[PDB]
Amino acid sequence: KQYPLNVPAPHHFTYAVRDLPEVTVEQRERALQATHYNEFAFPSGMLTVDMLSDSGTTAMTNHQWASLFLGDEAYGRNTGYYVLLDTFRDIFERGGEKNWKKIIDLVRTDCRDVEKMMDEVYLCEYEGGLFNGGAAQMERPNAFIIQQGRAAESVLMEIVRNILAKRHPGKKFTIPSNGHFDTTEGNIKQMGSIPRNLYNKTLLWETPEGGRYEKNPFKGNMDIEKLEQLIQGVGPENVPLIFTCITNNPVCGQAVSMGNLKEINRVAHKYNIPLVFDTARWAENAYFIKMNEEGYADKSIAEIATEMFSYCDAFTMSAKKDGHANMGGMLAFRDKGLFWKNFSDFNEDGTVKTDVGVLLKVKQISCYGNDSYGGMSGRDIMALAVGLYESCDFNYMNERVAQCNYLAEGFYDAGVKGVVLPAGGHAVYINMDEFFDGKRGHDTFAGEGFSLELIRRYGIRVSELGDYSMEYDLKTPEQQAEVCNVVRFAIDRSRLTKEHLDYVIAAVKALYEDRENIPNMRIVWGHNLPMRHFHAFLEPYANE
Amino acid sequence: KQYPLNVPAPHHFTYAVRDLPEVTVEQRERALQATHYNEFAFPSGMLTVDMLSDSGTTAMTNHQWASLFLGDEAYGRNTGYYVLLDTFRDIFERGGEKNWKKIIDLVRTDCRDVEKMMDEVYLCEYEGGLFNGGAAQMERPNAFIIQQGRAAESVLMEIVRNILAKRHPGKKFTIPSNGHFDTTEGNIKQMGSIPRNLYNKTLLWETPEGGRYEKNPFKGNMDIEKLEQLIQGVGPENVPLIFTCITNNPVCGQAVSMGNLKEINRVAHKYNIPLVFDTARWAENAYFIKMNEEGYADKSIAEIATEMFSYCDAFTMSAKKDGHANMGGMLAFRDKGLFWKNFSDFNEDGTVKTDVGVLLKVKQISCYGNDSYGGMSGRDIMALAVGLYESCDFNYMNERVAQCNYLAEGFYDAGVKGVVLPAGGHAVYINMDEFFDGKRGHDTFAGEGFSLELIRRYGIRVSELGDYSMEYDLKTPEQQAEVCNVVRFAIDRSRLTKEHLDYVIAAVKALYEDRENIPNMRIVWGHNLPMRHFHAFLEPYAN
Amino acid sequence: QYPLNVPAPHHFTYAVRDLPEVTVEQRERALQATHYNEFAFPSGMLTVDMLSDSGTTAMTNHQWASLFLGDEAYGRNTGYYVLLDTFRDIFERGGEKNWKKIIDLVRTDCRDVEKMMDEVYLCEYEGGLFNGGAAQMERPNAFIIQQGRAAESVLMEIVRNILAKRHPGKKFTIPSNGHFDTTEGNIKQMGSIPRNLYNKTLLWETPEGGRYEKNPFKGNMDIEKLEQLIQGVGPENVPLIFTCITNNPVCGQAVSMGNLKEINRVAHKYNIPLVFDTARWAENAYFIKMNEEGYADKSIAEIATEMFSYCDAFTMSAKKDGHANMGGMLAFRDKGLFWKNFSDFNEDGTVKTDVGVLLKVKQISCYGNDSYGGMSGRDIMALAVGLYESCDFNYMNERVAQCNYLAEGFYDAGVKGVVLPAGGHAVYINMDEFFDGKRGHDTFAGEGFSLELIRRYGIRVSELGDYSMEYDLKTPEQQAEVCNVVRFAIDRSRLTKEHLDYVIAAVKALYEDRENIPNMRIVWGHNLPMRHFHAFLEPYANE
Amino acid sequence: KNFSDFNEDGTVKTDVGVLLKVKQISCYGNDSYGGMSGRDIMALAVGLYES
Ligand SMILES: Cc1ncc(COP(=O)(O)O)c(/C=N/[C@@H](C[C@@]2(Cl)C(=O)Nc3ccccc32)C(=O)O)c1O
Ligand SMILES: Cc1ncc(COP(=O)(O)O)c(/C=N/[C@@H](C[C@@]2(Cl)C(=O)Nc3ccccc32)C(=O)O)c1O
Ligand SMILES: Cc1ncc(COP(=O)(O)O)c(/C=N/[C@@H](C[C@@]2(Cl)C(=O)Nc3ccccc32)C(=O)O)c1O
Repeated sequence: KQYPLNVPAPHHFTYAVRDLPEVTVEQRERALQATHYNEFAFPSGMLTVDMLSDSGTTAMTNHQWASLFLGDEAYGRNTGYYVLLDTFRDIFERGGEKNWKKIIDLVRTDCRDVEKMMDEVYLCEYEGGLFNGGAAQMERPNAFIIQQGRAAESVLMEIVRNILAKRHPGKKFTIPSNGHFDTTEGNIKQMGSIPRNLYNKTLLWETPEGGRYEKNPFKGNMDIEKLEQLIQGVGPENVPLIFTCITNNPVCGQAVSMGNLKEINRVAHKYNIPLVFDTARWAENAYFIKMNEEGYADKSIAEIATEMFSYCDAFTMSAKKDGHANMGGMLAFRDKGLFWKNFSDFNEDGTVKTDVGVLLKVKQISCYGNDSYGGMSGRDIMALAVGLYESCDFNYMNERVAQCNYLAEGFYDAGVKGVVLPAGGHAVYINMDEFFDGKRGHDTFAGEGFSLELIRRYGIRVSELGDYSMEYDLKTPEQQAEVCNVVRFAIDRSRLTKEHLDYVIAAVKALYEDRENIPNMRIVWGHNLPMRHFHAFLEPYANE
Repeated sequence: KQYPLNVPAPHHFTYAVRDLPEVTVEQRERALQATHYNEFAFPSGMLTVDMLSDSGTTAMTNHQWASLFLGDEAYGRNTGYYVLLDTFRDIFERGGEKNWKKIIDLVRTDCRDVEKMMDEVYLCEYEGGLFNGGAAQMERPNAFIIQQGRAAESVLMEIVRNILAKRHPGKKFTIPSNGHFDTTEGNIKQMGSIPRNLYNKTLLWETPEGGRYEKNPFKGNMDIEKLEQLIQGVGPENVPLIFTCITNNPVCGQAVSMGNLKEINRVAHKYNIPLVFDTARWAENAYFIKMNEEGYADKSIAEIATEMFSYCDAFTMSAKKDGHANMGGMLAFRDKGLFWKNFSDFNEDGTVKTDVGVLLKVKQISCYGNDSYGGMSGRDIMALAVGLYESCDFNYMNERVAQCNYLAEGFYDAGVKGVVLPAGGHAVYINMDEFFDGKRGHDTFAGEGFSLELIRRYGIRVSELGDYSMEYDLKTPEQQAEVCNVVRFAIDRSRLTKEHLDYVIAAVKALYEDRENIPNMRIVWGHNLPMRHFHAFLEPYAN
Repeated sequence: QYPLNVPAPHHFTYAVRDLPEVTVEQRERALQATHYNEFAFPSGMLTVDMLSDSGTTAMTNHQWASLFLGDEAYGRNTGYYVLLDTFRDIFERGGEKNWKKIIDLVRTDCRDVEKMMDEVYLCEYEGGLFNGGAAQMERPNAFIIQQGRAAESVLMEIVRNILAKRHPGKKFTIPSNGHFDTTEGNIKQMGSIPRNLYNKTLLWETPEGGRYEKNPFKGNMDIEKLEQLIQGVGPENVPLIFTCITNNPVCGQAVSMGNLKEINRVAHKYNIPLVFDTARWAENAYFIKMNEEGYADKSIAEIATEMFSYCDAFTMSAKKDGHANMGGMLAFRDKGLFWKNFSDFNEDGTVKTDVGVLLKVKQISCYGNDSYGGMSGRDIMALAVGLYESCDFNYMNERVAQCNYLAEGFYDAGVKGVVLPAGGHAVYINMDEFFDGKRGHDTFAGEGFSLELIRRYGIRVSELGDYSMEYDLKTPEQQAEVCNVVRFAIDRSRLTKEHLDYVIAAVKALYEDRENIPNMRIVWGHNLPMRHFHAFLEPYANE
Repeated sequence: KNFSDFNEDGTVKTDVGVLLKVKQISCYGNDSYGGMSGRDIMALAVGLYES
């Protein structure tokens, strides 16, 4: 029996609330100058809608809050370490809710059977996949809990550099990807390697009839020709790792398809090159696949998640995104997989001599913390495990992405030009070139003035992720052609509602209609710093 | 500098979230019949939008959740006892934020000066108002913490009934109000007393041009003429108390102006009749006064709240409403005021013989709990104190009532017949005589069939507060003329967003366009029970 | 007054957690299944876990209340300002009388935005350890980070890059009163040479009765040895001088203020920046206040500001004396000695490369934004509350009393090798005096002691002797500073006398059976950096 | 049996349970929570197992 309506039934409600401050325009002018016009230095408690980053900003579910009280703060082998690892196993290896072990439920039900705990939690042995356990994790470490994504990439990048520097001193390598985001690209350039972003920058800027594609075209896909012309061009022996980002955050958070991941796997393994996933927004990407890629409409997000991860030899993850949590990170690689083969040292008789996993662990434990908590508190570790399961839920993710489509189609319906469609899984992007109608030069940095104008006028903070923040003027010509000149409106998970989005639409429309009066922005300090958009001082000036 | 927009800035955001269930129509229909078609017995774990009641259903603020951990669970004199009493003093006696002592901040800042805590919290003396403190509260007790409003009313009504029985055995008294609710009225008929609702039932149904009153007309006001005509018709000696509800919950949660309060106070004290306020929705009312009544536009909720309460001799409050909380109640009377003079007994020389405040305290402690917690946990007492300060915040209350305005205008702009206007401060009401175009009877109980259809089809729960749940059939002809045949959509404080509201608007519009399909309901068990909507069994037949 | 021999209690249990019911055989199985690595043993199976006091604290109710005030914004969450200014209060403002406690504005829910800009967001501070506002942007000298090893690792990395693009090849020496295995491991992995300069003869001294009259401050750095090594190796080859308070390597032993002053003078004598590791500052301050002359009237907070005046830079693991489960901090004096030696300047004289900026680029690219530095927003708030709790004399006086009670319980029970007096966080036993000379350095019998505590009694402790400090992997000079002790670290606020009585009895029994404690053989990872977190062991009987 | 009233044929006329429920609901709270907060209910349920 059906009683349909032209509006959907909500699937969550506000469990607890938090008030927003009352701030004048004039007060936000004082704070802007007082902080050198750096978005990252503007006070949070002076804002009305904060869309700076979806990283760590989530509103937890009531079950996550409950779980804080189940966290274990012991220094060695706190119980959440086992629970976290087997939650990764559940979502990314087991394949389907019907296959989950959900040992988190032994902690949630206050199990007091020590024997059962031993046999199903503490002493379980796993080998052969992304997450060893028991003595196998001790003998062949391959999973590394850490505070966040950049810490996971940096522990990884350092090890790779050390090893490469020993085997090929003074040689620099090219590490391509579909989209290296500022953290990853900056940590790469800092290691000495050359990053490259291979995608179809042409499809990116097409917008569909009526404003809404009928199917999502997966604009985050890696161009497979470009990837193989790059490998044959510079030499495969010069390409030590291949990266893929899911979803593609640099390329306007656009989805990446399962067939695309299968191609990257083919090309990469063709040349014996380990393939590393950046999987911060794994669950948004799984959702786009289910909703758009033929054959995947009746598989679950948990199913698609395991399948996507079958194609990688390693991955880095900031769980502060689709962990639906406020902290967490993870680095893992296939047990005795392609990444472990190339980067370990072997004896003549075939036995391992230097395990890359041991080198990684040594760095983890000297720079971040014991492997059992990775620089997280015990309670954050339990809330993260719960949060990762929440991201598997269709109705939650359906509403999470419905919010992005609403903001983008709002920007469109209101006559804002240069709105990238469809929306990414976490954010809506605006092409600043089409926005100012090509009346500003790549060194105007007007996209930065647009962002500071949102703050000054409306208490809305966004993130310029184009020429200025991607360091257009400090890159090579090929890298310059790979820059998307876009401003980003990121949507915190579970924290905002239609009323926040309607106000942002109204305010963007107003700023559009007054775009001539948006200033340009001049760097007055830090123009050359690594990842300068976190450090540099700015100064506005009018256009001429 | 101003940068105007045609959309208001948001004033809060979601701190934490809870998921709603995935439920079929077949599943809800199965549960409706397993539970005899009583909406209070329907499992809330199966609802999509629950609008049964705003009482206790609030999403707390994060500062309230923090206060929980500051709660003191001791049996005698928990610190929360003092904090809560003095929070009542700040809001209802001290006249404005600038006059608040906010001793809750000594708890919040972990003050460890025993001397300072002694002088500013534990040992303070207060007398002469609604909340005695220290030795005064022991000698002349006049404030009683208790877990909710119906408990606050019951203690008062029992002690009033006992005093009236011993002094006037056999006399049946009349007690008027602008509107007594099902619990209040039911608790008064259970004494054997005659409750009466004196309001302008004609003003009530007036729909305004366009559906937007330029100013709130205060349809909750008591009819002063009708009040005098009742005091003189029954004789002052037969009116031992005068009640006044703010907002007027029974009369479509309609606003009550401050001039009205001044008048009721005058008429009452002309006859030496103590005036008791039901103040569950004080802060929504203070907002309506500020936004609509001449000369108060520049006054804060908190100022207006002190001024309202100055016109009363006692009050009962269910703090589960405008206390932004999930539990809490309060009963108080002015120290040595008119309520204490007419209900205490004195010696020949005029000193007190039997103190009515002691008679309520003995009842409080023997049936509810010690006067330092009154049936509440210690953490709930702290969270209540924080919550009552939050209800004074203009922007919070301005956005709370906006939701109700939004939902009623939604109903109107969709062409549903019977939307009372303006909306309540907590709920929107629909007149079911106007919904069905006069095509259903007072015994068809079509209002219950509507509320239950909302559940079956849409997983929306509402409260029929009309003929059935007000026992129109079990009332005197005089009282049947004051019965409002309306269904109520109550909005939980801070829990719902626009998304929830648009869904309800859509669902009601669809059911309005399917009026004839809404079955009738026939009570099959109960009917002659006090407050029978909370327990009666029901069954549907076609019209 | 009415004295009693029994002290009065100064805290109680706010909430409880149950412990597991486990058998010897279950524990023996888990030990074999986890290679006999004490860090791989499941905490879920333990009765009393004394592996580490770091991050294992039971928070106060006010800290738990704190968690709900944490701000999870990416850019400049409010907790960033509150935490910085808590460091200013405790470590720069010289006593409670001069604190600002801006955390109280958060805890009382300040909604006056101008007040918040002028007292929190836009404050300017320069000239000390914690710049604020544009100063902290222009000359960054404070860095929030998840824990101490991340702090020292960001220092030591930046120093290494400088000392190499300046003195290529050269290998420098970094003295300290006692570098911990974390600091030493990181120094050694940087290429430099750690060295710990203290009086090992004093350390083993016993007081007649097992109770000293005044703490002899055996963690003090040997003033003579320091100038001998600086003159020996040459000033230009000592780039930094560390100092640990309390001295964790040297049995968590207290360090006097006089000694900090002396180390200050010798260090500027040759223009060497002085760098304090202050993980356990509060207990060191408490040892000063009770033992040095003319400090008995000074409170913890005054002594903490004073101690900190003598450093040019500090690293801190707030997971210890911050009464918290996560948190670290790196800081240095604004335009101070450390900033002068390690920045690069123009001929004009302006800074050319600010060492502060280099540290910030590292922090931001490898840990997290400087506004949260890899911490969640609620852990920032709770850390700020916890640092204030560590200044309270009654807390810190019951905390250290649990160590005295444990060491003196061992002594009273005939156990031999108990270092004295107890440290501020733990009790240390010398394994040589324990086994009465009858075990060799290569026997690792201390690790057999620790593992046997697990097997029979569910007690986990840590070996910090010739196995974990890597005796056989060090120069002989380094080998003589190695302390052969097993540590009993006492979690802050988590345990009670009942737990200690049981560890006391369990150690007495296992001392009386020390003839039967196995020796430990490293089967794998004998050479790994910080091998006690990695290595595999196997038990073997003693011959 | 003792405190309810019964009809001639044998069936209940005045059920004592119903009388107790009317008093519960008019003086303390709905039977669903009886004057307790929702969270106090759940923590009580956990508490009783613990005992
Ligand atoms: C694909 C991908 N890979 C790795 C990481 C690092 O993970 P982690 O260490 O932070 O947890 C991220 C994190 N992205 C963030 C947060 C942050 Cl500073 C940032 O990192 N870049 C940036 C740009 C503009 C505003 C704010 C930010 C975001 O999307 O806004 C990522 O998107
Ligand atoms: C003005 C006023 N004064 C005192 C009290 C007593 O307070 P308390 O004991 O419950 O805390 C209340 C109670 N209000 C509730 C709950 C309840 Cl059963 C009811 O009483 N009437 C009603 C109508 C429809 C659905 C459910 C209900 C509510 O408004 O929905 C009140 O409205
Ligand atoms: C003076 C000083 N400087 C830096 C740090 C690092 O701080 P952080 O990064 O861990 O937060 C510490 C902390 N020491 C800890 C943690 C640790 Cl691994 C250890 O170092 N030795 C050991 C032995 C058994 C269990 C755990 C441990 C402790 O002894 O309890 C310190 O005392």
